[PDB]
Amino acid sequence: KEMPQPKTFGELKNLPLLNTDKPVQALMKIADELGEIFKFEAPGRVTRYLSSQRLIKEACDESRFDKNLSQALKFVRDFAGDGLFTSWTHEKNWKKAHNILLPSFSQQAMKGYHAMMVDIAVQLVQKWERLNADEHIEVPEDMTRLTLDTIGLCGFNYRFNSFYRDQPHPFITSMVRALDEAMNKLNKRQFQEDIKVMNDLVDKIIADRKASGEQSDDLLTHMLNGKDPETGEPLDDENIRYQIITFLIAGHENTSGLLSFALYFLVKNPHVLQKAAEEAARVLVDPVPSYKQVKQLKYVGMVLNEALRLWPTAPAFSLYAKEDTVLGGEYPLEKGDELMVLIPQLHRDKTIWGDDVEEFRPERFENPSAIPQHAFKPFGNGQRACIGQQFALHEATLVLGMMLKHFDFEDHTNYELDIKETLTLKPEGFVVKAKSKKIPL
Ligand code: HEM
Repeated sequence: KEMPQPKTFGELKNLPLLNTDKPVQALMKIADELGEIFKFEAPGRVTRYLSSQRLIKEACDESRFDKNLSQALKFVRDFAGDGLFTSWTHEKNWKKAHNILLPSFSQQAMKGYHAMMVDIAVQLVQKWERLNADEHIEVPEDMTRLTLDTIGLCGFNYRFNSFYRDQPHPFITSMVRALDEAMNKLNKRQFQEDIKVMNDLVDKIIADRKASGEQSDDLLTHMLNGKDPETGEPLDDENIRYQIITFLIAGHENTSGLLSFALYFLVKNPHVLQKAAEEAARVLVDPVPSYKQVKQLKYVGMVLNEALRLWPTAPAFSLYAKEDTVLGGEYPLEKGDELMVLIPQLHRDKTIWGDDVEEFRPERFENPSAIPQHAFKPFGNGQRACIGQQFALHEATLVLGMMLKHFDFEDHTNYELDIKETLTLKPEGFVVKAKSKKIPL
C-alpha cells in the first residue's frame, strides 16, 4: 500500500543515486532490494519504477496509460522533432506517420528490404573473411557499422560506406555527437552545428529524390508516395526528414547491441552456439541467403529473443496515467502520474520465467504461446511499440545466421561483460577471433 523509495539526499531527492555511468544497472539493484515498485524523485519530478509482470500488465493497458515523453525523449526531440519516437500519441503527426508507415514495416515488407540488408551483411562477412591470422574483431563497433549502413540504405538509399572508413561519414559523427550531447544533458554551439549537418544531408537527399522522381525499395519512396487514409494528407518534407533521422537514432544502436549481446552469449555457451551453427549450416544452403531462408532460422530467432530477455537494449520506457486509477489494487495514481517500465527486471520475474532467470536458455522461446501477455516486452507496448521490430529481427537473424554459417568463434580474451549505457546498452570492449569455414559467400 505504501511505496518503497531508495535513499534521498535532501533537496536533491533521489537524483544522486543516478549520478553514475550505469544508471539502469543501479536501478536494477534498487529493484532487487525494494521489489516490484518504487518511487523515484528528482527536483522537478516523480516517477515510479515497475519490475513485476503483475503490475506491468496493468501499465500496458492502453485505456489506462499512454506513452510519456521522458526527459531523454524531450532532449532527443531537438533533432528528432515530431518523428514517431518523440511525439505524443495525440499529436496529429504521430497518427498520420504511424498510419502511413505501419504497412511499410510489416513482416511482408521485409521481403522488399531483404536485398539491401543482404548487400550490407555480405560486406560484414567479407570484412571478417579478409582478416589475417593475427587479427581480432571489435564486435559492437562492427555491428554498428552494419546497422547504420543498413538503415541508411533501406531508409533512404544512401551509402555511409562505414566498412570503407576508420573515421565515420560526417553525418554519423554528427549524429553520434548529437545523441551523446542529449544523453549527457540528463557544446551548445556544436549541438547546433551537428543538427545542421543532419538536416542538410537528409533535406538534400529528400530534395534530390523529389527532383529525379526515381522509385526505389526504400522508406523514403514509401513516404513520398504515402497518404494518410484518415486525413488523406501526405507527410510534409520536414516530417519526412525527422522520420529518417528517427529511424537512424531509434534503430541503429539497439539493433547493434542485440547482435553484440547475442554473439556474447553464444561464445559463453558453446553448446548453444553449436545448435545455432548447425541450424545455420542446414538452412542457409546458398551463397546469398534468401528471405525465405531467414524465416527458417527458428533457433537463431530464439537466441535473439533470449539475448533481448537478459539485456533488452532499450531498457526502459515511460508511461503516464490517462485518468486517476489504482495500480494492482494497492497504489493510487493521479491523472498524469508517470510510471517507468524497467524491462531487464521484468524479464527476471521469477514467477514467470522460473528460478533460473540469469541462465541463457533460448529454448525458453520454443513455444512463443507459453509466454504470458506482457511478460516479454523488449519492443515496448501497444500502438507505441517499436515500429522497427520486424526490421530489427530480420536484420539480426540474417546477419547472425550468416556469421554462424561462415565462421567458428573464439572468446580469446575470456571477455568480462561490461555494459556501457547511453540511450542504449552495449557490451563495451567485446572482442573475438573468427576462423573462416571457407564456405562460398
Ligand atoms: C533490437 C532492436 C530494437 C529495439 C530493442 C527497439 C526498442 C524500442 C522500444 C522499447 C520502443 C518504445 C519506446 C517508448 O515506449 O518510449 C521503440 C520505439 C520505436 N522504434 Fe525501436 N527498437 C529496435 C530497433 C528499431 C529499428 C531497427 C527501427 C527503425 C528501422 C526502430 C524504430 C522505432 C520507432 C520509429 C519507434 C517509435 C514508434 C512509435 O511510437 O510510433 N527501432 N523501439
